[PDB]
Amino acid sequence: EVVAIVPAAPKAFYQLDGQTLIERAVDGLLDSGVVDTVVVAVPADRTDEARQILGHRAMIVAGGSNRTDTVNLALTVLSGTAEPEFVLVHDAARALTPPALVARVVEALRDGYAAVVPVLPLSDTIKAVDANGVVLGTPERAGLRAVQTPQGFTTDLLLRSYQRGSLTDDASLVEHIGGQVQVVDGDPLAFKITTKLDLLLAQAIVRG
Amino acid sequence: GEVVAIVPAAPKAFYQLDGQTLIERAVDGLLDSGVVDTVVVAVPADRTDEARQILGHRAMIVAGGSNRTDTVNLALTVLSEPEFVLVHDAARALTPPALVARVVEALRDGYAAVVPVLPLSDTIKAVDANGVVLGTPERAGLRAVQTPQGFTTDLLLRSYQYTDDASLVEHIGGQVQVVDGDPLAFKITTKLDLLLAQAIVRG
Repeated sequence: EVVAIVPAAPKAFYQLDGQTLIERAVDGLLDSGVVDTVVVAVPADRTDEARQILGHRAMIVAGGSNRTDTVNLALTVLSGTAEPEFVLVHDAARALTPPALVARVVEALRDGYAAVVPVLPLSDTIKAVDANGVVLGTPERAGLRAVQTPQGFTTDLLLRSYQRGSLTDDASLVEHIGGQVQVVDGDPLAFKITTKLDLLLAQAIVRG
Repeated sequence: GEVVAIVPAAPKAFYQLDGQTLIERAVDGLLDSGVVDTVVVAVPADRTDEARQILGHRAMIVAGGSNRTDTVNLALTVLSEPEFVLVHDAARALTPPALVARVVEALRDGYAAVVPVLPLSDTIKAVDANGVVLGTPERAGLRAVQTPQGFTTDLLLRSYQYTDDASLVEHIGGQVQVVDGDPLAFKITTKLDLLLAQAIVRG
């Protein structure tokens, strides 16, 4: 079984052509055809708005304060008895994420990979820079990748990952507990909608 | 001390973003900054004549070369007396004039090599040849570099003794300083950029 968690962490909840971004992300998930269930994971404060809108549709769980609290809590609920085989975690602001991408992630989990991110080559030269604005070096662009969501995991791994802490990107948790994570093509359409420019692009895209 | 700008473009240059080719937009942005005195556009020899018809008094045109670095030497070679040289990517047609002023300003403040740069929307990861994540260099202050990149001519010249100019300057030992870029300065490449470009240019 496959369950996606869309954590609410305002932005995810802003409007885009008659739908909040998080509604669209959730739909992009359901329509992938490979996702059985979406939990929306929201802090207490936003449980009313989350219910009116995403009213199942999806499971709602609420809520910690941090993003990681609400993912943790959601992890707690996906539980044991009805525990799914795989769990995706998807950024609500990646509202235009293509279903194929989604399926491409699930297919890799189905193929043994316990952890999987969608990834794109970098379009700009990348430099490492210090606090005083001085270039520290220019790492090789090949070798480096930009990563998107949804990120997919065997739920056992992601549970474990999260439990470790204390002591953003979910895969970096896995990476921290020494899990190995694998890569699949992303899609520019899956950009995080963060700015007016972002929005502008999102707008132009939906009504094309 | 004069400020010159080179636009190595040797088919992005001539692509017509609703009514103006990107080369003309790139050239205007450099001009509107108010601190660029000369622009040299390098294009393939086949297109040398046509690029003149487009740009007129705005840019002296020179013929290109095989790769990029190759032409830049040539473009460079032409002049043959500026103090600062900017190199700019014509694919960044919607660069704001301010960003260029910000680059020119840093040069006048002593820094011999300046580049505009931006924080990164997505998490960057290091990935090996098999698609296995090596790690997340979140602590390295990674940055997305833009153009125009600016140098003292003297420094840019020594450097020419892979499309990122500043790399050579770091390669001869020279230190490069950063200023803030601007997302408007993005590189128009993918179909999505084209759409982004349109949305903006006609907003």
